[PDB]
Amino acid sequence: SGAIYVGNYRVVNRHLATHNDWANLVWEDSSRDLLVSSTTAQGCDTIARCDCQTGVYYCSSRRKHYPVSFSKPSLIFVEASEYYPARYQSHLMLAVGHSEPGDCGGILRCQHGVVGIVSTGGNGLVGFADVRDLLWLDE
Ligand SMILES: CCc1ccccc1CC(=O)N1CCC[C@H](C(N)=O)C1
Ligand SMILES: [Zn+2]
Repeated sequence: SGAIYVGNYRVVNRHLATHNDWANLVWEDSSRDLLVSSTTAQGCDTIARCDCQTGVYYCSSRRKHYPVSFSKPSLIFVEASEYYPARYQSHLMLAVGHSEPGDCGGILRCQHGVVGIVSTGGNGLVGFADVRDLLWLDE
């Protein structure tokens, strides 16, 4: 579990969105596993606007942060789950690092701010849904 709080927006993994997130829907994209909802209180997370390929992510299944080198956002095949059929997930970045079911929503950050959130994983890998291209989050 986990979310990004920036301005009047809450960014979560689309498959973990609540009834409240859907009732205050701003934008969602199944192909990216992202959903953004509106908030009443101001959020103070800063979004990175960069092309960093190194950062640090929070791994809830270890209660620890880990440094990672990650690939540029791309279209990656993701096996079927209870949430989605087998499909290509876009704007996904892979890294070597621990992740297990339950870790989605952990924040990935570089020196510039929030890069994305955990969205996939498996066999010593972790995948992050990029949010750096969503320029409207800051307005
Ligand atoms: C960190 C998650 C994980 C780690 C290690 C093994 C398995 C998983 C679960 C997994 O990758 N998925 C289930 C939930 C929806 C995800 C999606 N974005 O399509 C895919
Ligand atoms: Zn950066």
